[PDB]
Amino acid sequence: MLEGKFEEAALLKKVVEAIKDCVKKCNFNCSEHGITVQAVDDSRVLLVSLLIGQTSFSEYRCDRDVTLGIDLESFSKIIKSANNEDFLTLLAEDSPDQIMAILEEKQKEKISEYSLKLMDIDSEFLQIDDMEYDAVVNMPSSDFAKLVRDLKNLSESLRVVVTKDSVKFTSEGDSGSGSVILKPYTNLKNERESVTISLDDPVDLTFGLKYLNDIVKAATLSDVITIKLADKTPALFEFKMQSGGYLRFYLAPKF
Amino acid sequence: MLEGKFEEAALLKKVVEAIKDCVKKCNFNCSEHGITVQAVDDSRVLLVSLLIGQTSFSEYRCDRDVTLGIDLESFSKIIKSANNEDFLTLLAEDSPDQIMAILEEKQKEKISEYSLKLMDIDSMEYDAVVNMPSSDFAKLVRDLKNLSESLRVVVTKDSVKFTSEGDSGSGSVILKPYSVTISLDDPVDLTFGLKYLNDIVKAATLSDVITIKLADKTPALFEFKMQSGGYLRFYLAPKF
Amino acid sequence: MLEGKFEEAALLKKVVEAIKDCVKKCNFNCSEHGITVQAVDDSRVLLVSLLIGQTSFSEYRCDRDVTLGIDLESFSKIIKSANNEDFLTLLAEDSPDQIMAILEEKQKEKISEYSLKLMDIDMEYDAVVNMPSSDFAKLVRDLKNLSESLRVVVTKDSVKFTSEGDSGSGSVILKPYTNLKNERESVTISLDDPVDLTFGLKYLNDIVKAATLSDVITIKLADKTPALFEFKMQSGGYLRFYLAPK
Repeated sequence: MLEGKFEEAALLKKVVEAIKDCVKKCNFNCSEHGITVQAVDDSRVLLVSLLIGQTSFSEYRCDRDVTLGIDLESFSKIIKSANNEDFLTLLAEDSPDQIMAILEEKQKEKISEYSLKLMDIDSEFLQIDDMEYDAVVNMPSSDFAKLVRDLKNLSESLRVVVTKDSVKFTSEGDSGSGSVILKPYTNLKNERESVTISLDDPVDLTFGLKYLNDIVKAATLSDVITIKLADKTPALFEFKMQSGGYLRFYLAPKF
Repeated sequence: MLEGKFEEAALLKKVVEAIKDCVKKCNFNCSEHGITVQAVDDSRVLLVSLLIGQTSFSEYRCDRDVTLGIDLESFSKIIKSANNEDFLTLLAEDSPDQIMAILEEKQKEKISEYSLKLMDIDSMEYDAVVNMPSSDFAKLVRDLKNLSESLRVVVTKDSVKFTSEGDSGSGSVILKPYSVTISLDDPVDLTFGLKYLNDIVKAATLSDVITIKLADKTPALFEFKMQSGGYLRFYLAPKF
Repeated sequence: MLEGKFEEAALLKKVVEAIKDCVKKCNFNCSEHGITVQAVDDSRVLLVSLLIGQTSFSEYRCDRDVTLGIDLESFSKIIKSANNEDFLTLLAEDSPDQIMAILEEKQKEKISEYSLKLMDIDMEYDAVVNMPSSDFAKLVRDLKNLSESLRVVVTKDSVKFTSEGDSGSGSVILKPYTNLKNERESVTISLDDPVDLTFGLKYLNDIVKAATLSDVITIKLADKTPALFEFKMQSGGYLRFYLAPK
């Protein structure tokens, strides 16, 4: 069974918005640990890995695992109705036919109750990869979102070059080229707006800006984006949720 | 004749915006007691009833009744030009072919004079009454429109329940007095087209409270009282 | 060659945005005087004249004149990515193939470097009105809703803008005044002759986009000659539009 109550709907609204476009449908796997999603986009290039840990809820009971196959388009029309501050409770029975979402307004006598019918993904999507990487970059999600959009105007490729001194993003098309170069630095007031680099080996990889443009919509889930790169390995783009959990994207470079 | 001065253009601006979508043209009926509008949508399903009483004006002279057939989109382009705090005067002569709108800026040396040509247009007891904030009702109408073309409304002594079902899921919004006020003789169970309700809730600009009155197989009333002294009312038939 | 550094990118951003609609491509002529642009619309009705004087730069060297033919849409994609507060440096070498724009973010170790390839590209007045550019922008937009031409009538005591269409007419009348708290919010009229000219609101709608560059618009009118719409940039320089009446 599933009974998960959020203090605030903001988190689940931001999650559904961040993935709904590159992912049309997916399985929400619920267990005592929390709720997870493993999915791939339609072109089978971009891997999405989500974890909403038990700790992100105020009340969470899932005494028996349940899988919920959910159309994210339909679920977004439901969840978008909620105020960020609303209580939000997800309910599903054992062997469920549907998911229920109940919204409760904080300082109002208003309760909204929604029910979405489930789909059978009828192919559990499995995924596991704790990995070793050549280089790891931590930088503000907002700056990385902005350079992706800005450099998409010039071409469909983003070259990424990491050394101990700097990270360099470049994009060249027929109009002209653009490079954005960041060096490690500390923001003393708010360490989350710092840039850090730790590497074994220098890295030089190219990614399709179409997919990076989808990834960076998750910038609403965390101030910080962790980028992990390896020489012939899918790069990790990680958004850690402060309440506990994460949203991750895996994207192969171009070869 | 007609000479009506408003202290502020806000009221007319809100009025024209609230109805211009549901009603593209309509007659303004000026009288010794104020300005009236009775209009029906193209579908002949929605009745719009407007009263701007003479008390809404700082100065109002209408020695003899006059009808002003106005294309609301054209009028909307003129009246949108005004600041909310502008003086606004409406002028029309006997047997008029146009309406005149004079805007005077409070804090500047700016006077604007507009003229729009007229067109010729051709002219109680309820089971339950709900009061709720217009903003809340506007929000649930929009939110549930995403699920269905129909909004079911079910009123009892202890609750009001709005439901909307479709292929992307069902949704129900439940308001309790225990936020909302409810007065009922009979319980009520009516269904309305959300396309029309979506137009009605635009009048939330005129009033923080919406009064909804329903009856078994009667047009429901959606009332927005202007605290200047008029009202904007929408009458909408249920289905079946 | 060109090396001009701005303390803030805001100026160039607003300049590029103000003209990129009326003008698709243009030459940036750089000299020790500064950077200027002279271009005319596709309709051959509107002449755009820009001057970014060297006084608007914190550092400016141009030891030799250079002409930079630039696609403004491409260039806007670049310049709009900058924050207003960013350091902005324009570079070009002698006999250039491209223009370079370097953005430095304040308070960060973040430097963006862009380069776009170049292309080859080729009075006495009766009355002067000064008024807030906001107020002129607003009346243009409001009266564009009723017709495609704006009549302008200037006397010692008033300025009158009218616009008549098949729906209806509308007129806006302004009187001179001095604003004692902020002189820039004044309306001033000084004329030899009264003036009565009509202009296309299609073009005026493009002109008023320059209201981002200055609080004040100066309008200079003469019978049967092009009217001047001037936006003086306080940092030093101007953006001018010349528009023939009908």
